[PDB]
Amino acid sequence: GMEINADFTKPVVIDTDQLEWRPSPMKGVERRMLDRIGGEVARATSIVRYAPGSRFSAHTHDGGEEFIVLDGVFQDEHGDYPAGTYVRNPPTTSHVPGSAEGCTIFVKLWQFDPADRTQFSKNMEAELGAPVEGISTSLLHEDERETVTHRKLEPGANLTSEAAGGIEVLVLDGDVTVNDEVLGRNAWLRLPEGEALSATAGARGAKIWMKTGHLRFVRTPE
Ligand SMILES: O=C(O)c1cccnc1
Ligand SMILES: [Zn+2]
Repeated sequence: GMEINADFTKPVVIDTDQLEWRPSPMKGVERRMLDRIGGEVARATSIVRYAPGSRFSAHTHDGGEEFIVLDGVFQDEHGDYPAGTYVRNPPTTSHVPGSAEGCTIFVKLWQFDPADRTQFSKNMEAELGAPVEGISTSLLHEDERETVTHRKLEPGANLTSEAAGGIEVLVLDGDVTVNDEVLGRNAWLRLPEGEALSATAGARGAKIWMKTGHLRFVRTPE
């Protein structure tokens, strides 16, 4: 089937601003696929853009749905999710999505444990703690499998992680140097199990989203 960066032993870095927007099944929703594994129904990581005035029929999240609103405002029957909002919609949940204004989101599908029932949304900046050596951290989500954070890095600040079970990063603002490479806004990085992350912010600092541990639990939708 469609297997995009489906060898989780390989590091990948992507300047996602260079990728073609491709059609999705939803009218007015286009996608930049980042990783994908499985047949008909997919464990998927994508950036997707909803056109202004997007209104759809309901859907259910058979494998869960996690996302960051990158720009604009996403909506459902429970209200607004403005840019900077992080959302977990666990397996078996449902809603009617839309976007009056349009939005762009970073979204993961079918990467929840089937038994997970934790659902919420969070302003990623609102619970940033005190800086520790120029890094402020907001704990977005943590369970026995994964740890999800938002990090704000002052200029020159270094985040070094030796977290187990894989490391995945999306650059939200500014830039970080990783392995001699400058990663700006919308760069996506996935590092295989055992590889340390060392990211140093540039002159304007940086903001990132980060998940660790999840590559131990890669599953094709059953
Ligand atoms: O990953 C995808 O293909 C995707 C995710 C959300 C909405 N449309 C497509
Ligand atoms: Zn949904």
